[PDB]
Amino acid sequence: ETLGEKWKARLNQMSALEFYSYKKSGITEVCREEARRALKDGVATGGHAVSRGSAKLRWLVERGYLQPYGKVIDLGCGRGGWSYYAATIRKVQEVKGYTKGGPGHEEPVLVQSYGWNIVRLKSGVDVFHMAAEPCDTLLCDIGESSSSPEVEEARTLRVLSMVGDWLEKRPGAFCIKVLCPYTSTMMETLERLQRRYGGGLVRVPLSRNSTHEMYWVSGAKSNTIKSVSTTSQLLLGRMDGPRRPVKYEEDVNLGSGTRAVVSCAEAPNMKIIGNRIERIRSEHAETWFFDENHPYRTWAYHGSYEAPTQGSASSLINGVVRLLSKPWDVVTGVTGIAMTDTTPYGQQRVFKEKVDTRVPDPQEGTRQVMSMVSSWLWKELGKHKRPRVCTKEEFINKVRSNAALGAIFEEEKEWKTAVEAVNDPRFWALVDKEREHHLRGECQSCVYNMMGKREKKQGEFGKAKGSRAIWYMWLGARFLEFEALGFLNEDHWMGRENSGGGVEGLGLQRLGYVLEEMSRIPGGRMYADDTAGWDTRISRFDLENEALITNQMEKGHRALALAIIKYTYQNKVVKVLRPAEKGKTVMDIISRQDQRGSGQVVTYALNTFTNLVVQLIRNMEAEEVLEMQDLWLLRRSEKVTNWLQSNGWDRLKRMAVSGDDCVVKPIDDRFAHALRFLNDMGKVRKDTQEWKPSTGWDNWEEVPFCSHHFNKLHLKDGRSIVVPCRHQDELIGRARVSPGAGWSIRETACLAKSYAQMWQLLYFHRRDLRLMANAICSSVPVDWVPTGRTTWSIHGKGEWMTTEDMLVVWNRVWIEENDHMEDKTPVTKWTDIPYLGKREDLWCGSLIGHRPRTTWAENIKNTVNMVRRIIGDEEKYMDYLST
Ligand SMILES: Nc1ncnc2c1ncn2[C@@H]1O[C@H](CSCC[C@H](N)C(=O)O)[C@@H](O)[C@H]1O
Ligand SMILES: [Zn+2]
Ligand SMILES: [Zn+2]
Repeated sequence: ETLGEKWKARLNQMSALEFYSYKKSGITEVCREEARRALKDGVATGGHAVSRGSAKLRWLVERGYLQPYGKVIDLGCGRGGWSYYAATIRKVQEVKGYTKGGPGHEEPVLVQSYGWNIVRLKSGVDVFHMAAEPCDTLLCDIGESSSSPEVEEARTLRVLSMVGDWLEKRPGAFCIKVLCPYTSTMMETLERLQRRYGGGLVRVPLSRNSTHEMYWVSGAKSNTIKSVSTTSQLLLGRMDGPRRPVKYEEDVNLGSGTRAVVSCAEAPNMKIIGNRIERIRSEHAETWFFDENHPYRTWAYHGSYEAPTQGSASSLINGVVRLLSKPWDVVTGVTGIAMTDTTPYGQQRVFKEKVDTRVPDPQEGTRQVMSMVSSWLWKELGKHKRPRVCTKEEFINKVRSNAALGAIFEEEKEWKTAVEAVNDPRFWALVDKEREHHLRGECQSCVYNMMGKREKKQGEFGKAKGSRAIWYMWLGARFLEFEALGFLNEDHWMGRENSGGGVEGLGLQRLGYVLEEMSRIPGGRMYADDTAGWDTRISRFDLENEALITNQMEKGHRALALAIIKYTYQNKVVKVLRPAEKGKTVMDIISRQDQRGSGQVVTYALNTFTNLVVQLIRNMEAEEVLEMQDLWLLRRSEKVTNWLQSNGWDRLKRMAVSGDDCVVKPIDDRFAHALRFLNDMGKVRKDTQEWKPSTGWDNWEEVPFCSHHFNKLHLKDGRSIVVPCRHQDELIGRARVSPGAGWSIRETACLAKSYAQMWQLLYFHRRDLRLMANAICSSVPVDWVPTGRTTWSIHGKGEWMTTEDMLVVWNRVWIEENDHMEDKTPVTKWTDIPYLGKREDLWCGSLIGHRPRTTWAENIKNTVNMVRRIIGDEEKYMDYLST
């Protein structure tokens, strides 16, 4: 009927050679060879266009049909070349990109093109079910070419029926793909929408001649039929006669590096940290400079200089575990697990979103409630115990050789390992120097080093996930910390003994008993909700409440303590890695006055403390003691301590608090919706709607705490034991990974054994974990020593790191030292110990009953013998498998 529809009919009529002739005939294209090589490798610093679309947006804006600015939203970012070109534009200030990804379709690619620091991308989003947000510039490249116009219409109509919802929130500029603009209903609807919102339709000559695709843009204005018939006419004419010459152009070069951004950070207290700053400058005045392109909004930028790049993302596999776990090759939750990206790139692309936040400054009423609760808790904790100056002797008592230097200055660059330094009086001479400066009120050396952590974590986009930041200080400063405050860890101030709610020291064996005991106490449901990125949410006021313990010290101890707190905690100076433009890599120095780092000596202590403060506050709001205006200012202060000294311990012993994570059993269900003080402090609940009621639980076995939910089991004779559990796939994945680069197969086998005896010790109740662990200890020589680290949890002491037999260690930890089990009879054989319930083992990730696990289970000894052969025969193996 129409000039377009006939062209489509003809296009379908054709054959393959005519297809080829027409498709490329006489359009413009870009030199994409450079780019496709850079994509083959993934050279982020090249600064090349990740897709074709970057040119399409370039043409649209440089010709002047689009006026992009401010907050930009890319719908269907795909690779993200639209977003990546957006980043470059002078007036843009934030780029959000949404797409689907998953099986078959494109996932977002990550590069270091100019302004990448404002690019937040996400996948797994069927934007139809996503709500609208107020963008300044709206982009949508969502089309889906097909043969029949029947579908082109329907799909473009679905697209528009979606994007209207967004458009009615008045974007300053917009560009949306319109696949099918050539039919009756389409011309109609496009005319109506052009009337009701403006804009105009433009055809890009870069696009292939095989579709009628057009773009709907803000800056232009034109009648629909007129442009549609221009495109239809030219498309038709191009068909017959000569195959007209293609036009070559060069692809846009995006540049590289970061972009200048809103600097809304708090100004620094120059005389606390100035000594450290100007020391660093005096050291590196060779190449010292101030980069104008900084991606940091909340940190005070103090300068940068050239440095060498650190870490990598490469991830090695432990063939022992893998070849023993062939049937798990299909599950994504296992194969997708890999290393964390600890390059400056991978550090920063987590930093800029997770770490670069500034918390809502809580109101004076919540401020006063926090200081009150913290004062009461400092009183009640320091009743039995009292502080003390910790000694050099105890420091070297604790120390072992595998800790980190923190090599910052020249004077500290002598040693290589800890046990070497600790026995050299030069070290302690410098410690005494920094101490006698601290007592005078000047900080010279206590400076933070920072890099991303090496973790085994889920892969995102089918790629290495970004590394969360870890920052710690040089060892001497850690000694100052320890002598001042380390007594909190040493004397077990957070132990359940003294505290009641804390569990400082208790291993993963015992904690379930705490959960059951808590469950026997009557009340409402059990409520465990994880706080979103705890460390970054800590405010000045929380730190100043944690400094109140100094009330109970003596004057020397308080002098050193407050010195270290103020010049260290409440004013922090950091050295961080950033990747510069065109390859080179640099070090930046920044400061701030809130949050806490995971490399502080009393991280666990302080976190558990203020977390207890928060849980107390939430129980006060839940049980209606805190009224709704007391956020603003405190009415009847007294009635806080009236409650605390009536029920404070009574509620406290209904808590299990471990640093970041928490578990509570309140009196009634109102705790589920007493979120307002919780929100005011800035301690939001992770990835749940900020104001929605909390998901509680009834049966205590299904409570997750420190990534584990605990289950009770009766022995085959009669006694009862409590064991920790989690999802199998996580542990099999963790085992698969090899932390070290360039490691001989020996130490990878050592790791494999470490994991094996970890499973035997802890997750024996899992059929596949016991099976595979016995297979590992069998196929691995029982000679060799277990080395490496398994799961970073502090509640794993390291009890499986010895060639001792695991039956005896099992008896020791689960019976002989088992304080919650009276009957001391050590059971003599493995297969007496029961597995978990079949339905629950299936639920937590087991593959029992399925044919891969059957086939692999029957051929276990063939594979194990193959492992022995590949390692090297005539080494002392042992066949643990009996059954
Ligand atoms: N409704 C939807 N929401 C998000 N992504 C979608 C989608 N429908 C398709 N996609 C995926 O997202 C991509 C959109 S096209 C990619 C173009 C990209 N914006 C660029 O700058 O070059 C497609 O490859 C498709 O696989
Ligand atoms: Zn200092
Ligand atoms: Zn379980």
